[PDB]
Amino acid sequence: MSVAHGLAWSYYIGYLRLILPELQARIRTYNQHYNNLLRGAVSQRLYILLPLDCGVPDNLSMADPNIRFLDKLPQQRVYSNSIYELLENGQRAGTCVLEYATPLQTLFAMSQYSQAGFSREDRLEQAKLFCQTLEDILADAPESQNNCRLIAYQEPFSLSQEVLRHLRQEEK
Amino acid sequence: MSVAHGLAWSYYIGYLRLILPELQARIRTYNQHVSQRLYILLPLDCGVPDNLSMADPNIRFLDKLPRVYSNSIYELLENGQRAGTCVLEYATPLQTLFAMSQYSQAGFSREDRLEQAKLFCQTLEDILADAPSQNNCRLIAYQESFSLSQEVLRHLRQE
Ligand SMILES: CCn1nc(C)cc1C(=O)Nc1nc2cc(C(N)=O)cc(OC)c2n1C/C=C/Cn1c(NC(=O)c2cc(C)nn2CC)nc2cc(C(N)=O)cc(OC)c21
Repeated sequence: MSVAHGLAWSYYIGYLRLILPELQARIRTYNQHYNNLLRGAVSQRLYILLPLDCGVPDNLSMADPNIRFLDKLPQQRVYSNSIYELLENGQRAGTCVLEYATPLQTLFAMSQYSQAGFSREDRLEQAKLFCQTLEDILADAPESQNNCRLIAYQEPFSLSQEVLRHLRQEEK
Repeated sequence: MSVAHGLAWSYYIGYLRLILPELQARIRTYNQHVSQRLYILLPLDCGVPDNLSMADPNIRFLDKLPRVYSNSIYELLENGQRAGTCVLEYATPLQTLFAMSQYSQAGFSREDRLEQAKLFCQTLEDILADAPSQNNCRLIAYQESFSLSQEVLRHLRQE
């Protein structure tokens, strides 16, 4: 329905269209001049986490102990994008720029506030339609699809393995 | 109906609920070491310019109010004299409604933009009426001779 439609368009206009054109250059700059020489290159593309239950925690490292914060990307009013290391059996298995799609926090809060007239069933339906609309916007957005990946997932699960699966899919 | 609903809720959850509880203390700190309340400009035609001072010469930037949130303090001039001073800013979700009316893929008409701008104001007013936020902010809705400085001064004198 139209709630998800407006949120996906807002997320694109007010944020993704402003950060994705220069993201590739920032990632290259970090790999060439800031990344520790004993580390693997940070993967290209912004990985956007889309929990379908709209459960967006405040700390990304507290959600999963295998997602460890590493550094902030060189800055692009201003935007702070974080680089995370994904651990598998203690070893570093991948490194990427990761963050939650914040409009799903709004969908969660709307399902909690009575005045919003928004059910928990409406939340799940609108979360899926938010992902659909955002995927359609990014499919034809100039310099945005090849610079980001949408990670949609449902929970009853390892969030670190969910991100690693998408990273290995791009490599294969 | 629902585009405006989602934007008003997003503006509250992702921004106003995080800045309005501590705004009164930041305003007091500036005065001790500018009127209370955040004045949110809501142009119903969704014409949000990038520079506030360029929109009206009688609205002059004075200083920034000390996640990082930067709010700007402005002086409102009347016949050259300083007639009021307040923390002022545009409701940025109206810039999204304007852009949606411009992008073909959004399937959003200019008529849909005016309807959704009014419903955004209505939903935001209802949220703020019962948010634990109302006494720390005021909504200035207007349709653009028109003077934006006089529009803000009218609300300041009403309080
Ligand atoms: C608007 C795009 N959007 N739409 C949906 C749906 C979700 C998002 C979204 O995810 N936005 C987003 N993510 C970011 C991540 C980073 C990063 N990685 O560091 C940096 C960012 O920009 C600084 C990010 N932004 C931009 C805005 C962030 C919050 N914010 C707002 N927000 C709104 O007005 C608004 C309008 C509607 C509708 N909903 N909201 C609430 C979000 N006004 C602010 C004013 C000031 C100030 N006074 O200086 C400071 C702010 O926050 C520091 C302000």
